[PDB]
Amino acid sequence: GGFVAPNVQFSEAHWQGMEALPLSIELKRKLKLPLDLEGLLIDETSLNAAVSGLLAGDVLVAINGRKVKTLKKMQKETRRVQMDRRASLTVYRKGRLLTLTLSEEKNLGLAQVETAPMILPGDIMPHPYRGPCTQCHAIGTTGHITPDPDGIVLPPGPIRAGAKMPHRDRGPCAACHAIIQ
Amino acid sequence: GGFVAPNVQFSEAHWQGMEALPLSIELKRKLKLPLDLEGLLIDETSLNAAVSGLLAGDVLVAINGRKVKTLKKMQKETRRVQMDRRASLTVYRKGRLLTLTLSEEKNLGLAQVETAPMILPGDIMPHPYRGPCTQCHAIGTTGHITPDPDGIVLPPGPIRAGAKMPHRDRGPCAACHAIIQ
Ligand code: HEC
Ligand code: HEC
Ligand code: HEC
Ligand code: HEC
Repeated sequence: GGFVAPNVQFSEAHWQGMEALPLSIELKRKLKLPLDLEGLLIDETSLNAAVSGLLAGDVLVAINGRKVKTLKKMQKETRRVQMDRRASLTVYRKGRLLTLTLSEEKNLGLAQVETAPMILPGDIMPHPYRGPCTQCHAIGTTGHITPDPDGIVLPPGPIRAGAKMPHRDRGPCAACHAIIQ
Repeated sequence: GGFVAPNVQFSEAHWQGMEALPLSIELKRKLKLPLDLEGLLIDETSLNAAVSGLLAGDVLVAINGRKVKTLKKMQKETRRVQMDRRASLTVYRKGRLLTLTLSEEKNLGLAQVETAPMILPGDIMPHPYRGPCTQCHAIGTTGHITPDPDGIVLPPGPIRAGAKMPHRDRGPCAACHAIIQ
C-alpha cells in the first residue's frame, strides 16, 4: 500500500506558466552555475511567465525583493501577493541579476506545489543518489495512472474500402486497418 | 526563433497537488472511459489533493457543483473560490460519481495552468496525431533547458586513497575516480 513518511518535501511549484525547482548542488554542477547561488531553477516557462521575459534556465532569486531560496518560501511570497495583478521578479541569468515584471489581468494567484511522483518499492532511481527515497517520494501503487497513458497503443480503426488516406504512406491498408467493404 | 500562433491552448492545471488535463477522445479511448464523459483527467495527485481521496485516473466533473469541462473553466472556478480553505469535488471513478472535500489550512488558491512544452521545428511527435503542432506548441529553442539536465552526466569526484565507499561495489575505484594519494 501507500507509505508516506512524516516529511515528503516539495519538488516543484507552478506559477503563472513558470515551473520552479529547488536549485540543488547537483543542478548547480549540471548547469555550471555558481555553487553558492541561492534561489529556484526555472526549468520551464510559458504564458505570462514567458511574456515577462523569464526563460528556462533562469534562477529565481526574489519576488518583490523578498529572497526566495526554497519552494516553501516562494509559495509564501506568492500567497502574500496572490491577489495582485503584477509582481517583480529578480532573476540570475548568465551572471547578471535582472528584474522582470510578471503580470496577469485578473490576479497572479498562489503558486501551486507538488512532490516528486509516487514510486513502486522496486522502481529504479533515474537520477544520481540524493538520500533515502522516502525523504522525497511516497511509496505505493496509486500516485499516478499506470499503465502510463503515454504508452498505451490505440488500434487504427476499421476503414471503408477506398477511404482517403489522411496520413503519409505506411503500407497496405489491411496491414493495419480492418477494411469495411 | 520563438513562434507562438494566436491560440496556444492550455495542457495542464496544477491545483493543491492535483494535475488536471483535458479529457480528450484519445485519452477516453486509452483509458476505456465512457466516450461522452466530460471533465478533466487527474493524472497525478499528492499533498492536499491526495488527502481528499482524489486519485490518479479520476475524472474531475465539478468543483462546488459547477461543472468543469475545460481547463479554462476549471481555472475560473478555482479563481472564484481561491480564498476559501475548502471546496467540493465531484469525481467520476469506475462508474460512480463521488464527492470529495479538498482543503488547505491557509487558502486553496488559483489553479496554475501551462501549455504543452515548446518544440523544435524538427521534433518528433511522441503522441498520436492531434492536429497542426502550432495549435498546442510554441516553436523555438528556449521554452525549457537543453541539454535536458536529466541527461547531463556528472563526473564522480577525485577521492582520497582509502576513502570509505558509500555506494555498492562498482569496480576498481580508479576506473571512475581520480585517486588523491
Ligand atoms: C492504405 C493507403 C491506408 C488507408 C487508406 C489508411 N491507412 Fe491508416 N492509420 C494508422 C494509424 C496509427 C492511424 C491513427 C491516426 C494517426 O495518429 O496517424 C491511422 C488512421 C487512418 C484513418 C483515420 C482514422 C479515423 O477514423 O479517423 C484513415 C481514413 C486511414 N488511416 C486510412 C496506421 C496505418 C498503418 C500502420 C503501419 C497502415 C499501413 C495504414 N494506416 C494504411 C492506411
Ligand atoms: C572503489 C571501491 C571505489 C571507492 C572507494 C569509491 N568509488 Fe565511487 N562514485 C561513483 C559515482 C557515479 C558516484 C556519485 C554518487 C552516486 O550517485 O552514486 C560515486 C561517489 C563516490 C564517493 C562520494 C563522492 C563525494 O564526494 O561525495 C566516494 C567516497 C566514492 N565514490 C568512492 C562511481 C564509481 C564507479 C563507476 C563504475 C566506480 C568503479 C567507483 N565509483 C568505485 C569507488
Ligand atoms: C529528493 C531529494 C529525492 C530523493 C532522496 C530521491 N528522489 Fe527520486 N526523484 C526526485 C525528483 C525531484 C524526481 C523528478 C525528476 C527529477 O530528477 O527532477 C525524481 C524522480 C524519480 C523517479 C521517476 C518517477 C516518475 O517519473 O514517475 C523514480 C523511479 C525515482 N525518483 C526513484 C528514487 C529512488 C529509488 C530513490 C532512493 C534510493 C529516490 N528516487 C530518491 C527526488 C528524489
Ligand atoms: C494538442 C491538441 C497537441 C497538438 C496538436 C500537438 N501536440 Fe505535441 N504534445 C501535446 C501535449 C499535451 C504533450 C505533452 C505530453 C502528452 O502527450 O500529454 C505533447 C508533447 C509533445 C512533445 C514532447 C515535448 C516535451 O516533452 O518536451 C513533442 C516533441 C511534441 N508534442 C511534438 C508535436 C508535433 C511535431 C506535433 C504536430 C505534427 C504536435 N506535437 C501536435 C499536445 C499537442
